[PDB]
Amino acid sequence: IVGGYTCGANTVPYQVSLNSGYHFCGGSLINSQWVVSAAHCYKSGIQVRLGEDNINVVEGNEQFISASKSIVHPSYNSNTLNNDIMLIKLKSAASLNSRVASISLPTSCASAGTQCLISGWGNTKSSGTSYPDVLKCLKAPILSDSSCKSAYPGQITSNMFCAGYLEGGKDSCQGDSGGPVVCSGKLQGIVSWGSGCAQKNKPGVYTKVCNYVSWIKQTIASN
Ligand SMILES: NC(=[NH2+])c1cc2cc(-c3cccc(-c4ccccc4)c3O)[nH]c2cc1Cl
Ligand SMILES: [Ca+2]
Repeated sequence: IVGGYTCGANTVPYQVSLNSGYHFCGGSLINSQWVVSAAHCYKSGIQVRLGEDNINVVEGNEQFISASKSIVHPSYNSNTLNNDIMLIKLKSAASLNSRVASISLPTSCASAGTQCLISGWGNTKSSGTSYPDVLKCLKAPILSDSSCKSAYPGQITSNMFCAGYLEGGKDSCQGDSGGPVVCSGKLQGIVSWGSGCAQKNKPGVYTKVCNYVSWIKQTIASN
């Protein structure tokens, strides 16, 4: 997160860190046994780390659980990043409390102008790499479809939306990949891609979760 602030320990209880010996992507807890992240974060040997704040210090509240299976969307296109969503089933269920809690899936899509909270342990520099130890947060609005397509002509599908600041300075970045975009307490987006981080007129593009609710529910129901 570039231009964001320190969230404060456990103030984003649904945030998870996907770990393979280091933090490589974020994700969101949607029930005690399933996490939603981005398809491009897929790899084998993933350990899901819940209740984290400082990812390099065990401070208490952490629950480290191995992923039993990862289900990348069948129509995921790695070249366009269309359908960039993945579900991860945990080997055992997590214990939910106040520090670890799941976030709700939306019933409707959000409108432009909705203010959302994006969080993660991704890069904090737009020019260079600086990865933080604790969780960063950023409040950002969903942009209109016209502004989004004007910024990324020919690359936005109906399963994507832009959120951010066209002036640059505040944005999500690499490492935040796979994590949550929550608006009015519902998970509306997944950090997917963008041109650089916090660059002028190049907002972040997020997977539009409201288009995948039936898929998520049917898939969980059958696994
Ligand atoms: N808001 C933005 N401007 C933005 C920037 C990046 C940058 C990345 C990214 C860059 C390099 C590698 C990965 C990556 C690839 C495989 C696994 C994990 C991360 C990224 O997600 N993802 C991003 C998503 C967003 Cl919205
Ligand atoms: Ca920790």
